[PDB]
Amino acid sequence: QGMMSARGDFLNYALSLMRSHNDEHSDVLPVLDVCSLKHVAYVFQALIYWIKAMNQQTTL
Amino acid sequence: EMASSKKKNNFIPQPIGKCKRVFQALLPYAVEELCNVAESLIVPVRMGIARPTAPFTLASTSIDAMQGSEELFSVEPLPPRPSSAAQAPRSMQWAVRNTQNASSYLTSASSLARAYSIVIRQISDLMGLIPKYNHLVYSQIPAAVKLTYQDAVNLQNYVEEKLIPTWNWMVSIMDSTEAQLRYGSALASAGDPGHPNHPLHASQGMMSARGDFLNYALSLMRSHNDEHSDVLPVLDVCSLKHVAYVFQALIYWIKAMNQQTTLETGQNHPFFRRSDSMTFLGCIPPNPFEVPLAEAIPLADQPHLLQPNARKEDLFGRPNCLEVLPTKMSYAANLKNVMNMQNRQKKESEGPPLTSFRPQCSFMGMVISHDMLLGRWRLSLELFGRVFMEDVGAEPGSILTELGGFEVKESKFRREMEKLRNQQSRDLSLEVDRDRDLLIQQTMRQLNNHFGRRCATTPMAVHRVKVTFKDEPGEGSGVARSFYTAIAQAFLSNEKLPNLECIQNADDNAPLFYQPGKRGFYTPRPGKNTEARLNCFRNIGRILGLCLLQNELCPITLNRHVIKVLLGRKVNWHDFAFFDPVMYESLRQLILASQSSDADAVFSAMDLAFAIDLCKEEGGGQVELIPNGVNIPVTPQNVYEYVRKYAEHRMLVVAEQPLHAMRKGLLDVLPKNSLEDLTAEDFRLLVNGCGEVNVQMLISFTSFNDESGENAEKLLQFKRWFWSIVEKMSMTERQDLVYFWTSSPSLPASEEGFQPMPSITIRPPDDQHLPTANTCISRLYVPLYSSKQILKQKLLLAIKTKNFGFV
Amino acid sequence: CHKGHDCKLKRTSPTAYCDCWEKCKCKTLIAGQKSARLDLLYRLLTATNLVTLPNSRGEHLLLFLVQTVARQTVEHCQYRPPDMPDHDLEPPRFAQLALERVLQDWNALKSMIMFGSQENKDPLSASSRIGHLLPEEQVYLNQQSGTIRLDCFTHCLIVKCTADILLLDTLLGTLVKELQNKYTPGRREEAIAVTMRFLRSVARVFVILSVEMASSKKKNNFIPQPIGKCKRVFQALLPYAVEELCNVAESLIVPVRMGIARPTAPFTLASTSIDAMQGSEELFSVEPLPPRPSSAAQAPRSMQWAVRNTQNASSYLTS
Repeated sequence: QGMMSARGDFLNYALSLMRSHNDEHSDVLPVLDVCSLKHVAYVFQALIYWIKAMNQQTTL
Repeated sequence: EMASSKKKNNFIPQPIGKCKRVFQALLPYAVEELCNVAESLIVPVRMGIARPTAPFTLASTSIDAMQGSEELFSVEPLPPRPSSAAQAPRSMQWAVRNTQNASSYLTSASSLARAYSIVIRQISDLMGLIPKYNHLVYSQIPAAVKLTYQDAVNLQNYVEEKLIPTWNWMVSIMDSTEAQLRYGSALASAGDPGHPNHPLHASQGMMSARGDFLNYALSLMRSHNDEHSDVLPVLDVCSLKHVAYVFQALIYWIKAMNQQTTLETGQNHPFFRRSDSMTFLGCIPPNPFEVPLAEAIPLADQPHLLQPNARKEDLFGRPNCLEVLPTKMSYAANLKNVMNMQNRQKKESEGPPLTSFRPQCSFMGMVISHDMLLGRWRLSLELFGRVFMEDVGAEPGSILTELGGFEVKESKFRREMEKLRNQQSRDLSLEVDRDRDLLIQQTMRQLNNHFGRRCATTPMAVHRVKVTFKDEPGEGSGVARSFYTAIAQAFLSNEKLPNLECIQNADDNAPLFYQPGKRGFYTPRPGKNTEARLNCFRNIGRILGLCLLQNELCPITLNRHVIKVLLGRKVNWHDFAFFDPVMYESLRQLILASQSSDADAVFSAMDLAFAIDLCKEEGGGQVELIPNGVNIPVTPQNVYEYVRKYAEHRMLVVAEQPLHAMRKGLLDVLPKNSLEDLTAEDFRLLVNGCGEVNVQMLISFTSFNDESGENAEKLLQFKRWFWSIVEKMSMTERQDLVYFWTSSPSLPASEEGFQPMPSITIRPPDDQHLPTANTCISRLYVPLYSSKQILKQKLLLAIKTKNFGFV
Repeated sequence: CHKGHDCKLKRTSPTAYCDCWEKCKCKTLIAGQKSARLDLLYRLLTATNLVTLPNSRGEHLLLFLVQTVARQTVEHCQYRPPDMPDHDLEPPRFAQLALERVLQDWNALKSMIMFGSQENKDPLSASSRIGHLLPEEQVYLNQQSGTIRLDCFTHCLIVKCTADILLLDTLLGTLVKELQNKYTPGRREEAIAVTMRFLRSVARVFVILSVEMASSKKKNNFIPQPIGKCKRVFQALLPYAVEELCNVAESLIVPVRMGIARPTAPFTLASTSIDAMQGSEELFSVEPLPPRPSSAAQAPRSMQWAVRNTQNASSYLTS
């Protein structure tokens, strides 16, 4: 199942990407994996920290 | 899903061909939609978003690809709730983390880049169809959307607008990589190789990972401000697979645009122009009359310097947004600079028909041509062309293939030889003596009886060449291997020939070949230009062709211009350096003299005329370069005519009939088309092998057998002794050694050149006996000598004793 | 005592005394008059430009002195009160006084910070011979500047001077004083250039140290000196430190944001400051390349579909 599962997942990912571009994804779950988002999660915390510090400066 | 065929085929399976048909019928709209698809495909890669995935194989057959798609299209909507890698050079090895199922980001990024390149190629093709659209619609599709010149303009603008973002990203990366590589090269040459941190010197888990990461961060921080003068940049090319795919696709776009745009005594005369292999990528050649021969053509200085894996830069001498060099290593600076230049530049059919559409790449820079880019990212390209050749280079329309070395060209040539060899079931059989005179006469007579009883206007395709020696009844290919060398050595000898007129039944005894200049390399000797001699020469050409077809070497050390004649291509001034280096330099000085204010006085004082004295090996006497040349003086203005005719005369006219005969002889066996992809260097490596006996090359292909019964450690010590002795041998002695071992002085140009592999058998200890070799199987036998000195003396004596024993 | 002789650092255990006094004509047995030594130091510093010169290994006097002061700190902490020379004498403090005094000279500090710059080209062991190279290599290799010795000096000043702060305060006070020298023409821009180069070196030190040291889940004010001193530098040079740190952040994010970053194997963060500092030693103990010699809690079911999980080799995601 390995090779065919990898191929199927990749092709389904491409299909989902092409559909989502034009909002043509009404009857299928978007292909998504959060384990890949670790680096953006780090960046996201830092960026919120910047804006939160700005708001603290406004309230302080 | 469908794997690209390495062989060019027009199969174009219906599942894809029909998609192309749709796009062609709806071109003006299909292009825009495909651009949006390309955007969606690239964004996951360019932004670092794409999901990790496990690898998968591409489907070779259309059937399996279609079946794989079935599992993707056999889907029902969700119902509602019911009611209830070639090795890098040492100067760049530091840049590669390599030894030269689970999911991974790089796998997905690379496969997504592949999909992106597919879409980009489709877009480039659709744009390529515009000029012929008014013809390719009616001849292909019953109906299609009409489009006009104005629409073609807008399509070009739209496509490039969608591609520029990706282009800027790619350029930043490529420029940084090229800067780091050029920096590493400059630092490697400037620094001391003895130092342990030197790139050529280099060429725990947790702490190693931590150290590497911290060093990477350090390098990044330093490169941002050009504070990286004494350390190698931290770089890994294995991570650049996805950008390599994208890069090929983007070059393809610009190259298609350029294709759409394209779709005497002067130094400008074709004879003086740099030739095959000599013209570097988007580099401007150094004028050959300003650079001494020793430096202009290092290969001409050392004719044995050519190697199958030699860098083109070494052999032929080291060499607008793109005219500005990629000097920054920091990425960020490169993108900002790209954007600054780009912002400077940025700030029925009416009228013309589509056939008059003049598209171009006129943005990002004013004019781009791919040679400029191949020159810009020259080092990045050279490294990619070895790391990614098996992956990115396998793509259709691959640009890495232009970086292919000898092995690539040899692969294609071998395929042609296999196709030709398997078409005939009639072999060649030669029965010859070992005596030089008898060998020549017998070989040539039998070759004429073989050739003339077959159609003389068709190539002599055969399955196997088998040779037997008189009183030495070995048989088959091994004997043919020893025979090719024996006959080649018979040709190259300075001894007088037997009467070649004996060959006609199937005195001009001048040797067949001679050494011009101060080289040990040969040019055909015309002798008396009798028909018997030319007959011999034609048969020699046949031998060359047969050896190529049989994947065997023919060690006839011919000069480069001779090889060009055999290949069916023109000989140039630059090839005269390979005929006679001394005369090349002297004639070059004569050309430089023609540029002096006293040039007239110099040419008159030298008493030069368009007639040249020939040495005995050239037939002797004085021969005119041009009719009435004796009475025609050489002047500073016709100096190029004089040098051109001098070089051409000695390279071609003196031996024109021998060369013509040899050319036909090669064509008598192999088709001309098979030679079109080869340069003189490739023909040399295929026919003559490696003139320089690279000891490491010989080692890597050698296997060792033991008949002594001794322990492996003692045998290892002895093996090391042998190879050390070989390394210390002079080139003559190395050639004699390989000749002793295999009956051929040259090494094959590749691993596939050995059939079977060479081997050395270690015999029981004996300090009196000499080594012996069964050359028909490339097997050398060496006694287990008690000392290295004995092995050296005995081995040298055995190899220099050309009177080989009948082992 | 062995100047110009064949001497090599031995690999045996460091727990040993020195045999030079007994086996040779040791010329370092006599301390001399310390006050005269210091007075002569001051006179030479103001009388000559010798302070700007490197030694035979290309090392600037400040680098020499900083390493010497840290080393003496280690050796002298082992001292104890009480034909053979007099022993149990008080160790010298000359190296520390010299380091403090040299750092007060704008010329010495400028030469050290600008050391490795295109203008302040190191003549020895630092790619000093370029003219023999073809133009391409000259253009590329002349464009970069070296900071190995500036980085090692800054690293020593911050990480190895664990028993001092006045040295860093002296350096920073000098930079501030010259940055405030609005009344001197040209000098202002020079002070800024020097300060920016120094800040970039400090930022490199800061990033390395901060990445290695593990963040404590318990809120602590330990703020180890290796990082606290970097923060002190930034605070003293805030208006410039901010800009330089922004550029550092840019260089750190670009490899990630563009999908460029190299794959790397994972590593553990150091819990103690000591191990982080030691890890940095392997990164800062570097010599320049010499020239060629002359010859996861479970997701809810409605979102589990979005996670590829069950709820050393290098990898891109790790990096």
